[PDB]
Amino acid sequence: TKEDIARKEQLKSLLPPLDNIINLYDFEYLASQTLTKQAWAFYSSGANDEVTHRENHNAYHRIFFKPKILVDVRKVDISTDMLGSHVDVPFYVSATALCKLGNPLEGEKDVARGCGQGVTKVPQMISTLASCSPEEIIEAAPSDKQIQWYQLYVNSDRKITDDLVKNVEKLGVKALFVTVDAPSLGQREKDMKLKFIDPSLTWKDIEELKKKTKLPIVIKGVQRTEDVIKAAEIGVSGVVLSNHGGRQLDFSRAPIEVLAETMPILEQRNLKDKLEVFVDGGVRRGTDVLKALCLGAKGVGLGRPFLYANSCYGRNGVEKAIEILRDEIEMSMRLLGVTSIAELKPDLLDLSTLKARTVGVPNDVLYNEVYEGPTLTEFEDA
Amino acid sequence: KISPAEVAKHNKPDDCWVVINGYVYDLTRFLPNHPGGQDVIKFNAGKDVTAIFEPLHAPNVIDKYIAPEKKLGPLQGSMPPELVCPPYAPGETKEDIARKEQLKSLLPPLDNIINLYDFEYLASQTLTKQAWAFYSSGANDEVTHRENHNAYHRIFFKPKILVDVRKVDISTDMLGSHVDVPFYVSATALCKLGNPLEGEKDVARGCGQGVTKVPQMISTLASCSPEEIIEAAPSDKQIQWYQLYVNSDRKITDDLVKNVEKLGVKALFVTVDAPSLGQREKDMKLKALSKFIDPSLTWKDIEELKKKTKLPIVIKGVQRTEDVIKAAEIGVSGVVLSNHGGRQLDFSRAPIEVLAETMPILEQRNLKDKLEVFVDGGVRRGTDVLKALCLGAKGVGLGRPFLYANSCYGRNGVEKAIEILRDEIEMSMRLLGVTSIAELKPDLLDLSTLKARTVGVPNDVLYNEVYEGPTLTEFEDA
Amino acid sequence: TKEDIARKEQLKSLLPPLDNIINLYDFEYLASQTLTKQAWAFYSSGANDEVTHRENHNAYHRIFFKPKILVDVRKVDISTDMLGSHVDVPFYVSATALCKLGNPLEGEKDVARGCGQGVTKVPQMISTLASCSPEEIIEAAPSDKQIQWYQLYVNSDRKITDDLVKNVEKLGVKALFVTVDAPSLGQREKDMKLKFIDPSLTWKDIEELKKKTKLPIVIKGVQRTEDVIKAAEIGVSGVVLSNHGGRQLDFSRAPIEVLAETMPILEQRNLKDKLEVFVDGGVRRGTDVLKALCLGAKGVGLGRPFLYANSCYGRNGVEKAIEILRDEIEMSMRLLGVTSIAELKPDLLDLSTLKARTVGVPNDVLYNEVYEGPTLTEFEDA
Amino acid sequence: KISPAEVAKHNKPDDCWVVINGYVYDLTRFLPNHPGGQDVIKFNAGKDVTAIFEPLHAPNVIDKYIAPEKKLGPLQGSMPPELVCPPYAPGETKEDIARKEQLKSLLPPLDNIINLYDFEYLASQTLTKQAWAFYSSGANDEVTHRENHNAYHRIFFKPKILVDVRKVDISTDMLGSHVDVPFYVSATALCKLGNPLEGEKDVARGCGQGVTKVPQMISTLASCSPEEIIEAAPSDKQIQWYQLYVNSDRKITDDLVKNVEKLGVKALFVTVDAPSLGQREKDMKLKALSKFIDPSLTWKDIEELKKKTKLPIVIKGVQRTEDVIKAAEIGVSGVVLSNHGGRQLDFSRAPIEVLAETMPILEQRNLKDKLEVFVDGGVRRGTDVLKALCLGAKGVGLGRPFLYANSCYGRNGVEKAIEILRDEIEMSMRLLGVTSIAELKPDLLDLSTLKARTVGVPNDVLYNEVYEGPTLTEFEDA
Ligand code: HEM
Ligand code: HEM
Ligand SMILES: Cc1cc2nc3c(=O)[nH]c(=O)nc-3n(C[C@@H](O)[C@H](O)[C@@H](O)COP(=O)(O)O)c2cc1C
Ligand SMILES: Cc1cc2nc3c(=O)[nH]c(=O)nc-3n(C[C@@H](O)[C@H](O)[C@@H](O)COP(=O)(O)O)c2cc1C
Ligand SMILES: Cc1cc2nc3c(=O)[nH]c(=O)nc-3n(C[C@@H](O)[C@H](O)[C@@H](O)COP(=O)(O)O)c2cc1C
Ligand SMILES: Cc1cc2nc3c(=O)[nH]c(=O)nc-3n(C[C@@H](O)[C@H](O)[C@@H](O)COP(=O)(O)O)c2cc1C
Repeated sequence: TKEDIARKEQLKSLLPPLDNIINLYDFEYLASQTLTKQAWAFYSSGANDEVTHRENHNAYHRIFFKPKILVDVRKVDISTDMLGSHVDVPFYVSATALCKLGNPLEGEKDVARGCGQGVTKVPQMISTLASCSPEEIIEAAPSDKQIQWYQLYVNSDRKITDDLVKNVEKLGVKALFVTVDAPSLGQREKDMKLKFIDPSLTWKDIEELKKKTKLPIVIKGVQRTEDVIKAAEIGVSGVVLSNHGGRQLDFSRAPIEVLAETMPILEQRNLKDKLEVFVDGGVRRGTDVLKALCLGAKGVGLGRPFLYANSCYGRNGVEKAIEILRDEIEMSMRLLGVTSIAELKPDLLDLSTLKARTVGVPNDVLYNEVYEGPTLTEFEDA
Repeated sequence: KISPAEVAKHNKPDDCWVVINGYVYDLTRFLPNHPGGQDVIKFNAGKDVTAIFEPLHAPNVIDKYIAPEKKLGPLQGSMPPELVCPPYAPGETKEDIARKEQLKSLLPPLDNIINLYDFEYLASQTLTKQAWAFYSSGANDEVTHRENHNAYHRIFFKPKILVDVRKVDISTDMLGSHVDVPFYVSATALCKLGNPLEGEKDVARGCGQGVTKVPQMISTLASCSPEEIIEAAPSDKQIQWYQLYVNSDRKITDDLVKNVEKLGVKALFVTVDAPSLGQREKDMKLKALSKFIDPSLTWKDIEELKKKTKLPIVIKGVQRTEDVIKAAEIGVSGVVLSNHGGRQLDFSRAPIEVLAETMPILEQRNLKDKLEVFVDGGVRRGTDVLKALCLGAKGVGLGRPFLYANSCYGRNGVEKAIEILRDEIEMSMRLLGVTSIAELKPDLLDLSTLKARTVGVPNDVLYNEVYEGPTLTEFEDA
Repeated sequence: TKEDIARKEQLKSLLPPLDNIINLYDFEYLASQTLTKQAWAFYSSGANDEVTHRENHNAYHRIFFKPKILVDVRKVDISTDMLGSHVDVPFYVSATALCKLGNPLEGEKDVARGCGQGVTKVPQMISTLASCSPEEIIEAAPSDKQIQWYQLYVNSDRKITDDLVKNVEKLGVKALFVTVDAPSLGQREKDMKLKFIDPSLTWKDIEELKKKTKLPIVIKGVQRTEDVIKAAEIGVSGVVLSNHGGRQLDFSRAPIEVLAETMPILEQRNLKDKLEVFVDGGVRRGTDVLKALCLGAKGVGLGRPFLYANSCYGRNGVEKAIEILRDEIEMSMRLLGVTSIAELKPDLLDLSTLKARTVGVPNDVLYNEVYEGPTLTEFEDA
Repeated sequence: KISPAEVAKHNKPDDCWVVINGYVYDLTRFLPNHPGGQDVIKFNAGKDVTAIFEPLHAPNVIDKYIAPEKKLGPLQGSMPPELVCPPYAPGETKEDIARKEQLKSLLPPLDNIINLYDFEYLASQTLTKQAWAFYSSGANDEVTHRENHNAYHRIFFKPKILVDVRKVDISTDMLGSHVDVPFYVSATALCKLGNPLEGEKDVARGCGQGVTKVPQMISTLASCSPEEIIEAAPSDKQIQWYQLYVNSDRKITDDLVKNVEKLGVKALFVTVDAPSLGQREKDMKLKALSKFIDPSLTWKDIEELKKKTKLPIVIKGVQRTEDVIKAAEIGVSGVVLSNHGGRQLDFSRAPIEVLAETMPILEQRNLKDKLEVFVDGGVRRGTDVLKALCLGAKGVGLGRPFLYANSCYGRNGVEKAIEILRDEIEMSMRLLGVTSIAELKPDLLDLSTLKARTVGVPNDVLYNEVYEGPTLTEFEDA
């Protein structure tokens, strides 16, 4: 659309020094003024009205902290074990589809490199609909030590998928994330305005996929305790509490709000140790990851921040986003008065207004238009 | 014949005469009982007021309401130059051209309309100010109107996963007629304000021309006779419903029910929520009792109507559980939990909030399967309809989306609205993990914050006046 | 300040035809663009931050209606008895101080005339600090039939007041409204920015004022049930639930919210029939008067609407404001399904979110700045 | 002597040297432990950095923290032209004149300041961007800062009537010293950013020159020595409090406590809420551990401090009831429920919400009269202070109002702030129907919606995008 001018004059060296990005929102602001409408639209969307999409984040704001003081905090350790391996930080790059729209040059291989090129390794989750082959992506990885996972959309032509599982196990991915919340892919109206998955998956299809592989299986997209408990009764390793970035059903509850309610049940039913619950959608700050780890999640995930850090600063941007959030989680822990992930339990949290999810009554337009309130002191004109 | 100035002469309130299309009518007695207030007749009495009347009235009305001894004989040709009215668009200007070039196919091609909100947006722009005032207003500083929709956002979902949601069936049965889709079009007065050539005939056509066909409730203050609307239905399989206000002259209503049964409308939605007209200030800004909508109608009156008719009787306008229980107790077919689009009493509650209150009580008192509860007001997105049906409503209705669709794009706009919303419902039913309307049960809903209807404390203009936010990182130039 | 130009060119016949004022807010909009800063400031104020001032109104929005249908409503009757006399409508003109600032010419005599010149009589409450003498005002009244009340600020020089009571009883006022909430007159900062009452009143001082007059006495300014019940134990006729227009203490509760809570107590203690509770502040609509009458108030009052209808349209404006609100109460009653004031009881009301008085958590400025949501369809440019 | 380029030479991180006012110091070891992060030293090491240092430091600091073997001898006259620093105002421009003419008595004359918010407004305008960034920021997208104040608006009043509120007495006793007013000034770092000539000396003067005199808490990162602040107190009857961070070199803190006891400060407020510095992005945008504020300090450490000192010990920074109970259990004089002005951990709760939680529990566990709870953060209006005292807090404190008052108007600005707020408290106590701080009890408060801290559902941009409001009546012209 001839903005390409605007965009490469923004993008070519008006972009701030990577050293000057203070938070994950800065990468989103930058991606928005430069990516193609085509890509911003496909990346930034939600399923219409996008209230679950914003709600996933804002639900982290109904939960406040109850910090400990005079606790030694010189030394704090954020590493945890997620799904067999022991990883460095508690968060992971989650599975964006098509990473090439904003990073045409290297796509999802640049996330692989960003997730192992620096001091910290952050798990990578690869999309069945990645725009680079599994082989490519895994082979881009800088370490033996960085860990990768594979999210599988199963196909209606089951043999396609069936080969794919045995092909990625071979390629060494470290678990399978079946994404089960996308029978049809939600109405991302921002896309439409500018314009693979089977519909039949069912618990038995997971049961057989258990029998057919060695990799740990996690149902990605669970959205009510009754499926977390099925995910347990059929034996998968994990369950990722998710509503797909608020891009599938729109009045879907926020993930942290389901966690707060599904973990006590998994203690009353004792199957808590049997099951790794992860959580994603809306995390944008170290304190959102800490509200999620204090409530029970094994690890928490992030799609979009990584996606726009990559599309703006490629591998180096995905490395920096990892340092940024790792610093937030680290400093806020000093401040919570805790030293190890296992020390984060729920009593570090005020959950009394978790359910203060309010819709207000219509603004009194006329009382408000005619009303006018205090003014502050004026200067002299002279 | 009869002569001009001797007619014009009668240029008064109270003793008022008027010319409408060649005949002269004494409109004295009629003036204070006119449905939209007497002022409109009043400001143009003594004149040839045809301009206002002929494009805006269910044709049959003079011969149907004006008693013949007030039907005076022919006016000799014409009322002199400024005694023939300009068309009714109070407050317009030459504007009707900027709005007509706005309209002139500059209207996005129908395949780009993505939701019911686009038809609003479009219609505010291209509509004539009286019509937009009429169609969009609410009674009285408008909090039950906005509330009607915002109350659905007080409800969330609990979708189930790994359920094979491959074929999805959204048909349902309303009021003993299997219908293709769980929603209907509500009754709306004057569709000719926005769609002047066909008015209510094009919604009759839009509902029944596609593959999905949807039930049409026809209003008693419709611009077209029911005769035409039914006649213009494009498919013998589509359904039409009649919405009655009972007249103070009850033999008139008695004659309206036997006539629309013969024409074959399938059910009678009697509107009880409008005894006095709601005050709609945006319309007033632009310019309450009446005998037409009898204000002494009571429960005994509906009991008598049942005897007089074989069609089902649905009381539209109910606002508390007690009036659901009483209407179940007099044995009427169904109740429409509605507050008229929020143009009648203004801090009236949201019908979904009342639905939620009511349906447990209709199960406890074991009356639930003997009364079909419909809901309207504020529905705009298929998840709204799904919230209304997981809570028990048999069918959901829409008033304004269909007038903005119909006004902008006519019959294909009504079809495209039917399409847009059926798709939103099927889509959301898959993602919700269910496949039949019968599978839509409350256990799929989050109701824990159903009642969090807040008014927050007025706040603090100088604290915010001086507060500065955080900021993003700027490009080196901009 | 030379705006006097602006103002008399606004005021002289740009003002809309009195026939074109649709509601009480219209008079406030008009008064605001024309009155002197001096007067708008003294009329429109609140005690700083003005949160009780707005809260008095908005608290009417936590209460919704539960209307009755198929109830005969051809004929509805809004008259009630307030304080011995039987008055026409349930609301009254309440006691503004100095009515001459916006209506320099006739001041509070024009309200007297507006409250009896038309079909309806509305009680008048005269200010001890009126800017016209009692004598003047009472003698301006158009009817034998309109009723007037006197609100007394007692003075520190008690004989001044003492003469005044016996002087107004003589002049025929129909009750005494002691205003007891203004020991010192609150900080109306809007005034200050442009710039009589004793402090010692006490229940015993009311006790003696009982003994010293025949007129019914109403303590105007009560603000918690424990003083409504004292007002009952010492024997005054009424209690006006009020916080003085939200111009005295600022985080004061809203009047309707105290009523909702003090009336059930007056039924548990049975002293309900013994005491006329009135309510004022924020009423601006017929449905606010109906929410107040459904909860128990004998009658409800309005200061500012009358004050700006007078200052804009003098006696005729006070007459019109009375017709406007009388039509609102009348039509909304048809619509509630009731016919007489005594028929308004509380069960016509949903009080379930009366206490949904919320303060929100701080807007996430960055998530909100970078976020952008759906757009509606565009037209063609060509 | 010692020579220039051989000094300049040392223009590196890690092995870093610097000139400050004639002497040369090896600032290698010191760089990574500097209180406001090492970058500021780093970006100007090897240079004559005096410009930055001399107007911004508690004079005594080099000789007090820089170990003498790093205190190198005299630099020969001068560091060459661009080796002598411009003053620290990162991000300014020539601006310092538009802001100085803004300041130039165009500042409204003090009798027109009506509330503490006017001093903010004024100070945002006239302050140097580093200072405004420093003084106004919060840690981290700022919701515990705004919350701190908005939480008072979750509390209302229940005033009693017909009580003779003629003489009102607002004095109270804090920490065994009868004080004229129930509030104090909190500790603030660098008052010389905003008030460069006197900094913390003018608040020492403003608090003690009027008739009302108010307790001054002096910060350990103050721009002035405590020696001067105390010295510049204008009235022997005013009170001064010392706020300590304990150093990792604990003999240093040991020497700070015996020195400020000799000077006569009345109590030690030990700040435990800042082990790691809070991230303050507005300040970063404009440009965490350190040994200075030892991050291993624990309850045993305070227990040892008690032995070492005779002054009362108040732990400032507590954030839950459990740390109130433990500090009551080790027997420390009081606790300040504070979260550092909301520049430290960001979704930390509002101290009034914690006060409300805590005080019932300090009565149940019968410890209430043996621990004085102060509260700060977010207090701006005398009703705020009254809410804090009806709930049990002994005294309330303010950080920012006093820096914006002091920066704009100096010592008379601090007096006028003391005056403005004492008047708001006396006024509101009359209208509240009470006359002594002791009469301020909880039964005067509405706490029913204390916990209604809501986050509402994200809403609905296209419904609102197309919604039109009602309107007022316009003048015939405008
Ligand atoms: C001869 C007797 C008449 C009959 C039987 C008749 C009947 C009605 C009916 C049943 C309706 C619909 C009300 C609504 O929109 O809510 C209506 C509306 C209306 N009528 Fe008549 N009418 C009569 C005469 C007139 C005349 C003489 C005029 C010309 C001044 C007129 C102008 C209108 C208009 C313009 C409206 C709609 C008001 C608006 O703009 O919103 N009518 N009438
Ligand atoms: C010689 C050793 C030094 C000592 C003992 C010392 C001590 C301190 C202390 C205790 C504070 C207050 C921190 C705060 O505002 O939170 C401080 C702040 C600061 N120091 Fe130093 N300092 C030293 C050297 C320097 C030098 C060489 C410079 C020049 C680059 C400097 C520049 C500053 C500045 C400008 C701040 C405040 C940062 C801001 O703008 O917000 N200091 N220093
Ligand atoms: C651009 C985009 C594309 C995505 N494509 C997929 C995909 O290929 N597979 C999958 O399971 N999830 C997909 N996700 C969603 C998950 O990786 C995940 O839910 C994540 O985006 C969580 O939301 P957040 O970005 O709000 O944290 C995609 C998300 C985005 C925003
Ligand atoms: C322009 C307009 C006129 C209406 N006229 C009638 C009518 O003739 N009869 C009736 O019973 N209700 C009427 N309705 C309201 C209802 O059919 C209906 O409940 C509907 O408007 C619901 O509200 P919604 O428009 O928000 O969906 C009218 C609504 C509109 C907006
Ligand atoms: C301009 C103004 C002056 C007032 N002066 C007095 C007065 O003289 N005496 C009194 O008791 N009340 C006074 N009131 C308040 C009462 O008459 C009454 O509380 C009323 O204003 C209620 O508030 P409303 O205007 O919000 O309904 C005054 C109110 C206003 C707004
Ligand atoms: C500029 C600034 C620096 C501060 N420095 C300190 C400090 O040196 N020591 C300390 O214990 N707290 C410090 N505080 C915070 C507290 O004294 C105090 O709790 C106060 O700021 C309360 O918040 P308020 O400013 O919202 O009233 C500082 C606050 C500000 C705003």
